[PDB]
Amino acid sequence: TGRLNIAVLPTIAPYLLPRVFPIWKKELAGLEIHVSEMQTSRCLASLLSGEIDMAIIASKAETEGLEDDLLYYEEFLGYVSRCEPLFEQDVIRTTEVNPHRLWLLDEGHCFRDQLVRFCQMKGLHERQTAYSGGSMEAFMRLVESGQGITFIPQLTVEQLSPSQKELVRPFGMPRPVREVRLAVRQDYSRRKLREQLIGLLRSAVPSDMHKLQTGQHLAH
Amino acid sequence: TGRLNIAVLPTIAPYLLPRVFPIWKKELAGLEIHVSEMQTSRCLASLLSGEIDMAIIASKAETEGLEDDLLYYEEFLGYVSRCEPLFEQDVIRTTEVNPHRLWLLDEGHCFRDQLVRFCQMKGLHERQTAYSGGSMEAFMRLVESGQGITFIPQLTVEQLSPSQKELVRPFGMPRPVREVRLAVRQDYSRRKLREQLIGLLRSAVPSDMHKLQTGQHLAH
Repeated sequence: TGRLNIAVLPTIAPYLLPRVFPIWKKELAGLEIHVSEMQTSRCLASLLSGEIDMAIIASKAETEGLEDDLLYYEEFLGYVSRCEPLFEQDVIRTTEVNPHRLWLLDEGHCFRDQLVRFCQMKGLHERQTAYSGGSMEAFMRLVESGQGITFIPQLTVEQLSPSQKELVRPFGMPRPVREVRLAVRQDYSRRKLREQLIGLLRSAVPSDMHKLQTGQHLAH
Repeated sequence: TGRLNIAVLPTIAPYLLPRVFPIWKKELAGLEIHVSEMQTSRCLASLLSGEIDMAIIASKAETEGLEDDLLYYEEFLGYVSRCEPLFEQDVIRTTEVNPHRLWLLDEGHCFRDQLVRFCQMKGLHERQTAYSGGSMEAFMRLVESGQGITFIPQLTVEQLSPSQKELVRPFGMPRPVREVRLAVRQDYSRRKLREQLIGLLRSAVPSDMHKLQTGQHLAH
């Protein structure tokens, strides 16, 4: 028996957890699991201090005292409003992405400038309404309403309605991907549970995602 | 026309902003606007600190130095999975809400335990997975995968697909609502702008939401 305190990114929680919860019930029976959503900073801080046992993140921790393991890769996809000129195109054209109509998550897209081609593109901050601290939910709602463009995680596609799927435009190759990883402290003394968790989370997604597929590139 | 810093709760943003942005662009041309999503605690402190000028919250500030104006009332609705006993019912029923399969938002549903019935319901924590500080999006996805019950704000409905609309269950009267309000420093110096934002934000939602209708009760 025992208890497990695990954090999860807001840009992962909605897409991954629906898949994992049923799997935990059957495999992790006898264990009380406390799930919490945090952004990366909180995750790394909580891991170190011992506030949480594990953290599901979208990047390497690269933090003294912590370590992480690959769970799966996940492509970023264009979510393009029906009002954008780019809607008539089949793929996202970097050079046609209008900086003034782009919604970027500070940490979802621009954690250490991951999608740098957009995070640091000229004209980005030139618009009436600046949006900071925004959520994927908000951004998608905006796009669906005909305002702008944003980027959504592959795992969310199967959750999308027929109408929503129409807004999806993948990238031209190479396609941007983030890495979803399970982070802990180096001295984490539950190696067997850790091992079990890694397996369960990885089994929560299609195996194809376990490895970088030709045509995909880790966004840096 | 100047700069305006305005914060909005994560539980309101995705539902209100797509409505207002189109309005602000026409009516507030020339004014620089910086929107950021914040929780109620940060909104209040940021108002008192000057970091932000306005905050769209879901409660009365009830804080020395701050005041606020009503924008509109918004119903909480049941969001029930197809697997749940309640699914065959027409409306949410206190007694028949299984605390072990309920997803509640820290501030979204239990700000000062606004929804006391559920926020303080026996067994709410008797589960395998305690979900801390989850997002509305995550809870909605969990419900859509046949996992549990949550409550969502009325303004979300119009955004839902047909399928998602099948999961909606209204409360029996009195139906619980929250109040969405605009909060400012009592000494805020831009009065005309304040009055303009109050009118504009109220024009962003159906006028029937401006007042508390029959069968509705301000949750507390």
